Amino acid sequence: CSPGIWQLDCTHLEGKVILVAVHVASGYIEAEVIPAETGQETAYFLLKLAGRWPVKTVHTDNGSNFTSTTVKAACWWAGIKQEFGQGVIESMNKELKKIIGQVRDQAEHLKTAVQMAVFIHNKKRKYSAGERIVDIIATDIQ
Amino acid sequence: CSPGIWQLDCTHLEGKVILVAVHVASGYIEAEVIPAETGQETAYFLLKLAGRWPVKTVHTDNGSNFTSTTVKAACWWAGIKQEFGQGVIESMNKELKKIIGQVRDQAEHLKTAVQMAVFIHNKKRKYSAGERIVDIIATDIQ
Repeated sequence: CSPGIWQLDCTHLEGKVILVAVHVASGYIEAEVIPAETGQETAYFLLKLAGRWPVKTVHTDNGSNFTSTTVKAACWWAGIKQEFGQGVIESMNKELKKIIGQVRDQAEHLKTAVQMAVFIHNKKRKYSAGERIVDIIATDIQ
Repeated sequence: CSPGIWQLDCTHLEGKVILVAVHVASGYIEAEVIPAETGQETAYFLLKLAGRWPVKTVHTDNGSNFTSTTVKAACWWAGIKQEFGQGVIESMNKELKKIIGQVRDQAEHLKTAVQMAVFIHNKKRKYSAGERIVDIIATDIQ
């Protein structure tokens, strides 16, 4: 519920790798299709994420994905630390896969379908996650 | 000054292409290094952008970059239209190139340097652009 906590995980679909970042307090999602699970891709994603949102701590369900020199250097430079302290994260990753399946025919490539699904998830109201994160961040500014 | 207007342009550095999106009302920036200037890369970028921020209209200094079937299909699906209505956009693209030059040694690859520069630009206060965009968006929600 703290506004700087994000959850990062990878999932697999059609032989490809989808990196999914969830803003825990709001359920707002950022995702990316990457060619392979590598430290360089995780580091680049963290650096991008932290330049766009105030990323204070990152949690993950696979701690070993954060052990590479490259990843630690990105967290070091951006000032990110590892979160050492549930149902939100489960529901967001599972709803994402459902939406991807729904819009899969609308897109030539998986990566396009993934961004359509992120779009749909963040705008769908039940307020939307996208409205909740800006409200959470803007109120925290005060 | 309307909260849904973005400016998109490409610039070149070290033989590579940097796609820069500026939120006009705040000066908040999103950037990406792409391998080549193609409609597919512009479309993918727009789709990503619109899933993260409320993108209503897009302006550009090279109108021909928005003519491809691929790009129009992305704007169609995301509900984006073309803005047909100054000093902000100039200052943001020029300050970005300056910061890249400053942090260039800190990074192995240009794309890393670009994300460091985006990070620095959005956080630098003179409020920051990153604080201004969430304030602008959250107030507009009301």
